[PDB]
Amino acid sequence: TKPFTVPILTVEEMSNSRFPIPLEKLYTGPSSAFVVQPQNGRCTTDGVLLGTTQLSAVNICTFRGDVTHIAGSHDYIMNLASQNWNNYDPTEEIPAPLGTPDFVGKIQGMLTQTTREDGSTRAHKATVSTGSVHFTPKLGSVQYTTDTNNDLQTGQNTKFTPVGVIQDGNNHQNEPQQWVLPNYSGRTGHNVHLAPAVAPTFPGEQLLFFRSTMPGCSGYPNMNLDCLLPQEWVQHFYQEAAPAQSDVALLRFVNPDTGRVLFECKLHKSGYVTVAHTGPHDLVIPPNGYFRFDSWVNQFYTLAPMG
Amino acid sequence: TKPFTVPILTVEEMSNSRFPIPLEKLYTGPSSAFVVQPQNGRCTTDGVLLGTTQLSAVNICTFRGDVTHIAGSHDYIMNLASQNWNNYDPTEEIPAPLGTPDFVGKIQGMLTQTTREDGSTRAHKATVSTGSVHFTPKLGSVQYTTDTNNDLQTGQNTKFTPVGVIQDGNNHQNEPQQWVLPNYSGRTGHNVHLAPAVAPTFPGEQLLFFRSTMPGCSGYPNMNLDCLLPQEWVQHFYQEAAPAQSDVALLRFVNPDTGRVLFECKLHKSGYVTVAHTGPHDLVIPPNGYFRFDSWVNQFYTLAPMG
Ligand SMILES: CC(=O)N[C@H]1C(O[C@@H]2[C@@H](O)[C@@H](CO)O[C@@H](O)[C@@H]2O[C@@H]2O[C@@H](C)[C@@H](O)[C@@H](O)[C@@H]2O)O[C@H](CO)[C@H](O)[C@@H]1O
Ligand SMILES: CC(=O)N[C@H]1C(O[C@@H]2[C@@H](O)[C@@H](CO)O[C@@H](O)[C@@H]2O[C@@H]2O[C@@H](C)[C@@H](O)[C@@H](O)[C@@H]2O)O[C@H](CO)[C@H](O)[C@@H]1O
Repeated sequence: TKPFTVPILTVEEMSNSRFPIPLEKLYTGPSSAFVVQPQNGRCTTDGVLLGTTQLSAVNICTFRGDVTHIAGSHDYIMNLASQNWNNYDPTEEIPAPLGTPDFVGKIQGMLTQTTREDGSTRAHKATVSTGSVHFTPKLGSVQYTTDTNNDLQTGQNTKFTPVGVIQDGNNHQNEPQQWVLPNYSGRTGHNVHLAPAVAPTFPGEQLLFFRSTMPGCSGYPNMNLDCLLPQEWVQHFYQEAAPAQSDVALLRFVNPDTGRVLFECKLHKSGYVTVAHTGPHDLVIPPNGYFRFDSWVNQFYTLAPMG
Repeated sequence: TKPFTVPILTVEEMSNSRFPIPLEKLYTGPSSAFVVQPQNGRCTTDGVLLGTTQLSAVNICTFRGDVTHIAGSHDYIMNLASQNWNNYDPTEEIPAPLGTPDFVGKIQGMLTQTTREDGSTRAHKATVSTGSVHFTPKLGSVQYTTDTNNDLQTGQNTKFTPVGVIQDGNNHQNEPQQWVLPNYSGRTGHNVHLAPAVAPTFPGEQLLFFRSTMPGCSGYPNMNLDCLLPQEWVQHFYQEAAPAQSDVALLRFVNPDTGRVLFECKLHKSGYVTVAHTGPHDLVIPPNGYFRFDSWVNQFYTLAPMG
């Protein structure tokens, strides 16, 4: 049978699958207080993409289409196009366009546009509030609060490039909320075709998150962003499409220098990782370490307690 | 021997290796008038990274470090850190930090910063002119023309996220110049440890470029950006590290729908692709097509003329 494997990449060599920035560290902690149901960075070890997960790390949280001004303000509405600038098909059995942001927050970036007639271009600071009723990606439209008006033509391809997140008012780090999904259709209807929610079932285990720090653009935003799988694991499983001979793949985080194993963890075929530990812990790892697939085990396997 | 392969990805599913944006099309054209020596997106089919090439598609043209204002202006100097925020080591035998931009142009983006003390964050529009004498990545410092002053503390981790390119004055599309390398050490010294220059040697052949359109942020900039290898081919070869049984791998671009071959091309072990054709041509390809490795051939192999 086609042998299953995980890429030979260190945490630092990989990318966050929920925002286009690199991974930074490994974090584990209880998650019973939240609803862990991210839509980006979801894929079976089998290579089956779930939720809004697509293959490009650079296309996460980006939007394309044309815009129309909202006279009397600095806001604009973007009628979404498919990532390759074609018509957007709402009919697809997906929660929203692949790559759409999967958390409630205010993403700040820039809108860039080119007038097809003369090669005339322009850019403007922009922010998208995914919790806004006007955040309707699934219906094909999103709204941005801009730094201007006047300069942004209609019927012209416009792109939004994400940079980071902002935060307002007291009660610091109150937003964004990485674990609260936005309403892809807004008020028009509930979310559909979602990747299931995730939770560690086996006693004594906690989810292992692949963490990054989204850049802050204003205020005191909660910049922690945890994904369940590095973007290159998604890309790799999709390429390999190796059959799961069990529902849990045993992985060992090894140090290529000392040649020794630091800890071991469970890679669930559904596409998420758990470790044996209780409490919030920032994993201390040798920069050159990487994950290695050792073997398929049953779901009743008890992992050696993580460091 | 470990069998060589190329990923099963369509052009649209892949990323440009010279700017963090997705690929868009395939372009071929004469290149004798220029010096094709890009430093990003360079890797042997063997898996040996060359030039300033690193594995993350999202880390291309990004910079990290801290800044100090240039009193009397809206400009700032950033003392560069390594991508993981550690000290930058100029001693490495590389042209510049991995991922540094490899063309002369004005890249516009945003600088983002967080005050480690309170979780205070801020962002500002910024532009880096790689042709500027102050563009000294190799020495560990770069300079940005900002939209402000006052708001940007020192001794605080600051990041630059690229968005697109700008252009000034008449003579439209005069800049940027994707084929002119910047001086990583500025005036202090010539470039070093460069990936070699590339040129089609075999008669009747032209380089095959993997093209994207960088977003324009002002003026009439030349937005064409050609890389020699998609970023995922770099990532793939690096993973596989398959030995080259010859110096040229024969590839066929196939349509998974019709099951038929569109054209064939040469993937040089040095890391670049050539096709049999003369003149500028935007390749017309079925959106689902992808490259497939068929076999190693000698360097005297004559390719069937590209469509
Ligand atoms: C956009 C702007 O005006 N920036 C100024 C500035 O402004 C800020 C504004 O967004 C108000 C709204 O209530 O909130 C402040 O928090 C925000 O400042 C930003 O966040 C704080 C936490 C710090 O990180 C600031 O450095 C950051 O800009 O005022 C400051 C000085 O008072 C600057 O002029 C800044 O460019
Ligand atoms: C930054 C700014 O002031 N933007 C304005 C604007 O300004 C432009 C400025 O950068 C001058 C400098 O000589 O060059 C212009 O080219 C640039 O305009 C920009 O490029 C042109 C080719 C068009 O694509 C413009 O839409 C684009 O902004 O003036 C315009 C109206 O005159 C707007 O107010 C814009 O926000």
